[PDB]
Amino acid sequence: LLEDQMRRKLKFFFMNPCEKFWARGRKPWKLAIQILKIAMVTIQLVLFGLSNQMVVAFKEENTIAFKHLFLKGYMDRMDDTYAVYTQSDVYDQLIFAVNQYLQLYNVSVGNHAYENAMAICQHFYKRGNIYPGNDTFDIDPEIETECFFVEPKLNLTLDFHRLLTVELQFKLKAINLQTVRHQELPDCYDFTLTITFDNKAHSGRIKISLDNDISIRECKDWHVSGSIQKNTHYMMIFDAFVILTCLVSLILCIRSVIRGLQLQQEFVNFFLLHYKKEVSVSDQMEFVNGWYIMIIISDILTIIGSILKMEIQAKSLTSYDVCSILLGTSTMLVWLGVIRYLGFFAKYNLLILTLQAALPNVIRFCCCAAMIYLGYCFCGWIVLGPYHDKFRSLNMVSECLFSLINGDDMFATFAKMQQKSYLVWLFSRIYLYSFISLFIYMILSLFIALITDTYETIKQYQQDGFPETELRTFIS
Amino acid sequence: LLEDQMRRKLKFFFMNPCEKFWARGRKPWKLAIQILKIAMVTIQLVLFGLSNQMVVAFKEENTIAFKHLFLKGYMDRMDDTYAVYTQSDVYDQLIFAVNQYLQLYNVSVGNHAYENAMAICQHFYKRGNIYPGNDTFDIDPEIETECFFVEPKLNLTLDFHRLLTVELQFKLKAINLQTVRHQELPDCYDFTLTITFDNKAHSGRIKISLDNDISIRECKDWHVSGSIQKNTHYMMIFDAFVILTCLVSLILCIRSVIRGLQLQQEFVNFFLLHYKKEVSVSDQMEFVNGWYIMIIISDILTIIGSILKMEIQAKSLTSYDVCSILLGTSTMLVWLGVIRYLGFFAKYNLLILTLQAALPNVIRFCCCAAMIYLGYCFCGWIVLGPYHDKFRSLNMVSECLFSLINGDDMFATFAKMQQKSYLVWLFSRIYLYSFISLFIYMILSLFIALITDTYETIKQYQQDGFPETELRTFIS
Amino acid sequence: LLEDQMRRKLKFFFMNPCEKFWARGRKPWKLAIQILKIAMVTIQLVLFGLSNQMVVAFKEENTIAFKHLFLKGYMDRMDDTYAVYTQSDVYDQLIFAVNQYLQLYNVSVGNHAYENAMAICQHFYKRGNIYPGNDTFDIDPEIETECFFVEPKLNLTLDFHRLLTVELQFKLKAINLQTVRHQELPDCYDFTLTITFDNKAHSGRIKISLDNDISIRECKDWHVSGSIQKNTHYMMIFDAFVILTCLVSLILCIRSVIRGLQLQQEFVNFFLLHYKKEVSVSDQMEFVNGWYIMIIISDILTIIGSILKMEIQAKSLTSYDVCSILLGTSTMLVWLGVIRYLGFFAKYNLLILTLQAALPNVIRFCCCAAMIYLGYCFCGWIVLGPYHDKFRSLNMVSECLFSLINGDDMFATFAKMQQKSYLVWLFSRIYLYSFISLFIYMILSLFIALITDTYETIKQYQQDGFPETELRTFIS
Amino acid sequence: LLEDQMRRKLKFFFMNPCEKFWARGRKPWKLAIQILKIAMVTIQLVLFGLSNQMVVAFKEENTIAFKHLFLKGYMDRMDDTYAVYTQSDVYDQLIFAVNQYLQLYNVSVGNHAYENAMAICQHFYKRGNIYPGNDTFDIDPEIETECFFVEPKLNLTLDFHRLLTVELQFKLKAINLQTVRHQELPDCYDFTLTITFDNKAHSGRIKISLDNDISIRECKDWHVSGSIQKNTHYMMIFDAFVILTCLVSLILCIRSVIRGLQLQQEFVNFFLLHYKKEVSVSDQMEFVNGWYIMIIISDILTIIGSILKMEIQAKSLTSYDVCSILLGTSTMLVWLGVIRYLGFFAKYNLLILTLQAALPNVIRFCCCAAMIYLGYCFCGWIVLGPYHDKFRSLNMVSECLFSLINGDDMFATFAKMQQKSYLVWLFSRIYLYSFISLFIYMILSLFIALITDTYETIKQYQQDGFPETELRTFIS
Ligand SMILES: *[C@@H]1O[C@H](CO)[C@@H](O)[C@H](O)[C@H]1NC(C)=O
Ligand SMILES: *[C@@H]1O[C@H](CO)[C@@H](O)[C@H](O)[C@H]1NC(C)=O
Ligand SMILES: *[C@@H]1O[C@H](CO)[C@@H](O)[C@H](O)[C@H]1NC(C)=O
Ligand SMILES: *[C@@H]1O[C@H](CO)[C@@H](O)[C@H](O)[C@H]1NC(C)=O
Ligand SMILES: *[C@@H]1O[C@H](CO)[C@@H](O)[C@H](O)[C@H]1NC(C)=O
Ligand SMILES: *[C@@H]1O[C@H](CO)[C@@H](O)[C@H](O)[C@H]1NC(C)=O
Ligand SMILES: *[C@@H]1O[C@H](CO)[C@@H](O)[C@H](O)[C@H]1NC(C)=O
Ligand SMILES: *[C@@H]1O[C@H](CO)[C@@H](O)[C@H](O)[C@H]1NC(C)=O
Repeated sequence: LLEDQMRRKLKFFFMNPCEKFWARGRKPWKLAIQILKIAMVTIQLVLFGLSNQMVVAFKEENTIAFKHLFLKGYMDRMDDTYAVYTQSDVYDQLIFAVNQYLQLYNVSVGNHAYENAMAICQHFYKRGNIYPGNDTFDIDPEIETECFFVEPKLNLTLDFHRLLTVELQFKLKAINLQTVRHQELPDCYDFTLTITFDNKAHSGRIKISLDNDISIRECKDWHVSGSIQKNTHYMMIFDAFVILTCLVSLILCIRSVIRGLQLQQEFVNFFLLHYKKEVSVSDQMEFVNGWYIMIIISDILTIIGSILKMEIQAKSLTSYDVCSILLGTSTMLVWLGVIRYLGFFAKYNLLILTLQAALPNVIRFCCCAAMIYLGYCFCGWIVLGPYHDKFRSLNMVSECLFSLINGDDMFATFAKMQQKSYLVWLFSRIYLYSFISLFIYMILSLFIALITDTYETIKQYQQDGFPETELRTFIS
Repeated sequence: LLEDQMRRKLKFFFMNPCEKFWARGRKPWKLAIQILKIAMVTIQLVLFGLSNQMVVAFKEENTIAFKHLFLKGYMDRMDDTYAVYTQSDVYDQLIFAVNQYLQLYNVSVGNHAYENAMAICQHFYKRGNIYPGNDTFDIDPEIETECFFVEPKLNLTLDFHRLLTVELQFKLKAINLQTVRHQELPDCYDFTLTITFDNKAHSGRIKISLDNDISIRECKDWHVSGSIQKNTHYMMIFDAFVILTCLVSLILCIRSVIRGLQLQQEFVNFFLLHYKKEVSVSDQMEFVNGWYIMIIISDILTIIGSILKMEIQAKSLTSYDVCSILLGTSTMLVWLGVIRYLGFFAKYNLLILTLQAALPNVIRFCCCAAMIYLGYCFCGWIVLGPYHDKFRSLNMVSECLFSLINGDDMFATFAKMQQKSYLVWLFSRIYLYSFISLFIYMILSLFIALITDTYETIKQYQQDGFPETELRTFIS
Repeated sequence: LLEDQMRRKLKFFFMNPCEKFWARGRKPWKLAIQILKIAMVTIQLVLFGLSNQMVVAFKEENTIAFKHLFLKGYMDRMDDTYAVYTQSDVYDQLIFAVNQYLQLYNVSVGNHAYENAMAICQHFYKRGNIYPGNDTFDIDPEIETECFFVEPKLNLTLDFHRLLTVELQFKLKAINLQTVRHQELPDCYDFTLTITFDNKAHSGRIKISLDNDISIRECKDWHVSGSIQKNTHYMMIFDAFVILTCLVSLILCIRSVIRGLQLQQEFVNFFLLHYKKEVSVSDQMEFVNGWYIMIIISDILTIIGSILKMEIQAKSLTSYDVCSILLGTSTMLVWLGVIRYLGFFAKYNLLILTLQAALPNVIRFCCCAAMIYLGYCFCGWIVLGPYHDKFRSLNMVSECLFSLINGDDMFATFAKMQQKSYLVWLFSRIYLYSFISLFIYMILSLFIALITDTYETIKQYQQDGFPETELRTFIS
Repeated sequence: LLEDQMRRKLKFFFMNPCEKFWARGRKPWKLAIQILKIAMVTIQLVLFGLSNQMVVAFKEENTIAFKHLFLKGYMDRMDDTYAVYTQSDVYDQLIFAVNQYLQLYNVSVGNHAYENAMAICQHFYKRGNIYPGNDTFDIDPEIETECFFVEPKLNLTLDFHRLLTVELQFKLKAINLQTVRHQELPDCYDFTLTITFDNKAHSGRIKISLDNDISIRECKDWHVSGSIQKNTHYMMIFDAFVILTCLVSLILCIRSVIRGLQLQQEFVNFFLLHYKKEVSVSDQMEFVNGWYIMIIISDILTIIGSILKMEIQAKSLTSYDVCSILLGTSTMLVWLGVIRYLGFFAKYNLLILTLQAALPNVIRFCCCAAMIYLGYCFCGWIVLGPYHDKFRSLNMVSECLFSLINGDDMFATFAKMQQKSYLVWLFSRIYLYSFISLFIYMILSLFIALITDTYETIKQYQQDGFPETELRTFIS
């Protein structure tokens, strides 16, 4: 009958292993292109990560060597957050830094060379008038930058209370030999340096640092072993081929989505002429694969990630952030997607059967426990903020109470109180003993017991059929 | 009948979602004022926390800049607990500190200025006579403070064995620009400084520190951008409106408490004329809402917290401790109170059904395990106190054995023993191996198994009715 | 009958709450003396701990002040394990230390004074002959100490390869004011100092340290506030009273032990004339209380602990180690013993019902898992000993694998490898990934599941009687 | 019948306690040689570990003393990874190191003496031409080492951009007295030193270190206490005896393997003539003991380990790595093997019954969760690599996410972000909050619930027989 026709095509709509569906009758390979996609996407991501990692290593080493070249009294391994608290000391610092830049060729071991320029920016208030003795001040809140230019020993005067910030900016060129000679990547390193003196807090605490922005290019004229060389970028082609595969498994699985859609309304509309039932929810959910949706999303993300890696390599800005985040989140979703093809073996379906059956319940529970958490987190923030080093911004408080839910860095917290206000110090102890002894044992063990319970129920589903659907009664 | 009348009003006394009670017949909004309360109380607490946080940031920066201005050989990032062990060194220190205060205008970068005064307090024993060679001493235990006053290089003599303490006290005024210009808060900073030399232990170990007390005020005459300004405090009004809302949800829920009270004796006294049973416990407990009690408590605490924030802002002492603790504990209870309105959805009641059904049992268990804990904690204190850095005061021992219950900072503990007394060193290892291997696995896993078990029982309550009460038999 | 007579006295042999036994007919108080014992023993232990703690605090402060007085280039907070690697440096060190001792009165802030003496011990080999160039050495392994005595600048010659060790020994007297004036404790502090130079390893690494031995006495002639004083030790009397109470609850509970014994053979021998069964095990176990045994043991330990605290206070050696360990382990057992009297309430018996029913099974399991642990611990020791900072002695390896069972200091371990030998470095990672991923999840979760299971079974015992004993069938 | 004959010999093939098999009729001892093996193998491994440990202690002390003798400005306890950033500083360093080697006899405390030689290796590029100003470079990538030899103050010129590395190599002989005099081990210590200056990264960051290779020998002419001595190595004989025992328990258990094999085909082939069933899997698995296999493997490994310890001691290279790994993994397997003889008691079989019944399921589960883990680990690597100190190489990322699964070093991770790129900084927080809150609670609690469940099933196996095998139906 009509019934048996439509249900008969349906029976092989749903054959879960594509091995099992093809087992009916022969179809040319699709799944092979998805395995190819995995191998591609991850080979791209690895080949990317290694290169980027070498460039980062070089920027790290160089910015360290700079920290010791241009910061007076940087301890020859490392010091950090170094600040100068007397105005004679700020003057001595400035004089030193500039004198190092001008004497850089005698001083430095590195191949650092100038570009063919030291910009001294001084940002002070338009009309600064401050008299803490009178307990009165008068200001116009503009910023006027009186600048300098130094060429490869000056005179300067800085009225300090007027002074908002200072800066030193000089370009330096470095050539990286190992990376260029061994492999083909751009090996010219332009370095912009900014030595900034934050007076913004106006605490009398002059804060110094050294910022490094590294813009890559290629050496125009380049000779290896007496010959000449030009870097051939094959990864340029490789990105392309990965966009191709990813596009194909975009399309094929889009058709796999919409075909099933039209079979879903085909099914439900069929169902009225005969049995006249609905399940607008159950078997619309059923036909949507939901793993195909993931393949499509990680596909889109891999396309845009690859394109951005391609422009970012060609035009060669090398900021890399928004490209890395995409091309990473994609491979995360792809490798996640491999679980289905583990599942075709059928000895592993439990993690994504119960992880899907656990979520509808946990989400409810999680919400209700999140109310407690917030109400806890605020009070921790304010009451503990003046004193405890960890509770300062609201977020850090979130990483404390999340660290402590998981029982990590505990005794640190009890011992980092300042003890200065006995009342508050004691409060913190009621706070932490409370939170730990509630949100670990009670709430956590309730949550974990919830998931394990769900695992029991899905276990005996795996043992005795499943919840019976009109579909799976009707396909059988 | 009479029965059906009283029970009939009762049926809608208990309609749990106020949505569900109003579902009967229309009532004007109350619950809306409770949601308004939440939004208020937390907006107050956040707007408070941010301001207080900025004031703390400024005090931190400044007291650091002071630590480096007035303490000889403070390493230009930080050193801590710095102490001077030769009397020549104490003299050099004092001379330095005073000389910095008098030269402060040449030295400092900050806008620190004097107030229109250096108080040198020297606290020595009345009749000090000490002769450790004779193994004999004679003292009269009074304290006589021979003081100084310095005005913007002295002669001083300190007999050291007589000397109990020393101090230097000088006011310094600092103006904070960023906070005043960007937002309206008091921006005058009075600083009292106390440089204290503890000889109290008389170990030959002279301990130094720098204490900072910051009293806020407002700049009398103040001009921004060529104009004049006066800070308008709207948060003054905001505190008021929050006291109002909080008072209203105090009153309305008090009536909600007592109304149910008179219905509880109305119910139980009714019950004698007919069925002649009691449940003096069960359904007196039932009528008291217990969530209304919380709303009332967090309400009181929010009232007093707000008033204290208001006086503390107006009169402007700015100690802030007892205000912060209240206004925090309140918002903690309020956000906790949100769980009920999550519960009206009815997919979340499990956490506060089982968290209430778990407490009567756990409390018993907890008590019995607390006996073990104390008996463990004392022996740890004394036997381990001379040697292990962590076990010193009794409390710290409490935070060790609580840290170790939760398995945090373990190898630290085994490695911090002093090994000097082999017998005791070995004892500590029997101690810790024992405690960990008992109080984690055995007692903890028993406790967690208790709560999870309770969760099972309340789960199948959620599945099949509840324990049957004469009330809920009688309302049905 | 005879049966009913003996069983009739037995029925009140076993009345578990002594409240419940006295409920029969009146008996004078015993249990009151046990509560008195608890209050005593712990008040003794606390009053002890505080005093000892103050003496430790003073020794700590003083030995620090010494470390900075007599060790050249001790950084004015702390340095640790400081060693001198050139012979010119050792000479300069020695000269400095001695010069400080002789100039101590100008130098020190403290009240340290000599006793009415600097002993320079030099331990060198009898016949030292060493020639690492010839790859040949000749020695006679004796120790001959050529000593000195210095009186308040020398000439010295040390042949270094012959030199085994050096030492400086000088007594210094310190008077502690706060403790004597505020409370009555001995306040004379004799200090023996030993500055030792370990050359024993003969690595060219000369290791220095400062050892402190503090012998207490009382100031002979002592005047407070113009009057005279002698410290009255009431704690001397207090120790006595505690020995008394402890002795009484020794005796009374010994009789409680042997009475039940003679009722146990009385019972079992009775049982042959009639029913002719044995339970040589079950109801010999039953009559022995097992809590009385604890009271007796903690009693003995409290007696000896108190006596040793009394001699150690009177004769006043003040080593304190073997006294502290006893008097601590006792109070640990006593406070543990309080659980029974919590149990008389009868809402708490579960922890010591199931903790006793869990032990016979766990002990078996524990043994079998200990085999795995040892076999793991050895291989960790040897294979990882040359490289990983943590695995060195066998014991430390035991505290690593115990730290890691409990999941504490993990990333530290993976990051502390030396990476020098790639093969071994990789081995350590198979080692740790293996051990963690076996001995946590598998073995630990098996153990914890064992205890929780036992808790289930004892729960439904608490619900439906118990295992039925011929006794408890026969007393009923 | 034939059936009863073969099954009758079989009944005592399988008697699990060899005590229980011998209980039939007397057999001479085998198991005694296995207990002897355990005692041997571990006594060898301990006696080895101690010796090796003393040699390591001496190398550690000496290489430290060297770090302070030859590295300018090594802080007299320790500094680490010390690097020199100006070419004047590199020159001063070199001059210092060499001057220390030549003056070593005045300088050092140790008995270090030369061997009867300072090799200065300088590795520079063949044709170095570098011009970072032109953004052009030309190189021929060879390495040409222009060397020196110094004999107990030079002139040197190093063109720095050409310079790849530098080195200083000098032998030093040290005699260790304590080890030779107290026990018989080789006590001559040859030290090769390499002071290496890595310029390889060409960051301007010249990295220095001190490498130590220690080759042991024996002192040719050696006299103790006026007499003469030659070290008698009895451990040479001891290794032999252990190889013997290990070989015997190799052979005997090989026969125990193959005998059971021929009884397995004897059994299955027998089974066709009568009942005609197979179980090619079940009872081929059954006859293979699987514990004998372990004894054989740990036996092989102990043989090769012992032989390598013997050659490595005689020829005396003392690299020790591949010997230690073997001789360790063996004793790990042996002590593991002890569990069976614990099992003969029969109160402990549960751990290796359920640990074997848990593995077939977990392995499936573990695989599927490993897919998630990898896909997570890559994205963590790349997206977090530029910034987070922990995520750098892929492996370290593996030890982060394994550290965090187990909840160790958490707050460290949230606080080690660089915050420089707000987008990425926020990403890391979605990353970590996600991973922790999925891979701990959900996946971990699922895994642990799996093992505990398996423990339940094997528990009630222990209670009611086992899965019934035609064998154990047929032997009965
Ligand atoms: C380095 O200093 C010398 C003088 O000491 C000078 O002759 C030389 O030009 C300086 N280096 C450079 C690159 O100018
Ligand atoms: C107050 O302001 C006036 C400028 O009108 C200035 O001359 C005077 O010095 C100020 N007072 C102090 C204490 O600095
Ligand atoms: C700073 O020192 C100079 C002398 O070097 C003196 O003239 C000046 O008055 C000092 N500063 C102040 C604020 O007095
Ligand atoms: C003992 O006290 C007397 C004062 O009566 C003093 O002169 C003498 O120096 C003291 N002894 C010592 C050793 O200081
Ligand atoms: C301290 O040194 C001075 C000389 O500078 C000397 O007169 C005095 O006696 C010394 N102190 C003591 C206690 O001898
Ligand atoms: C070897 O020993 C002799 C003493 O007999 C000594 O003179 C000679 O210097 C030694 N050799 C070396 C290299 O020190
Ligand atoms: C140590 O230096 C002195 C000169 O101060 C010299 O005579 C002696 O020979 C040096 N040591 C050695 C072992 O040469
Ligand atoms: C470019 O290279 C030439 C060598 O042909 C050299 O003379 C010139 O100085 C280089 N330019 C710079 C800026 O160093």
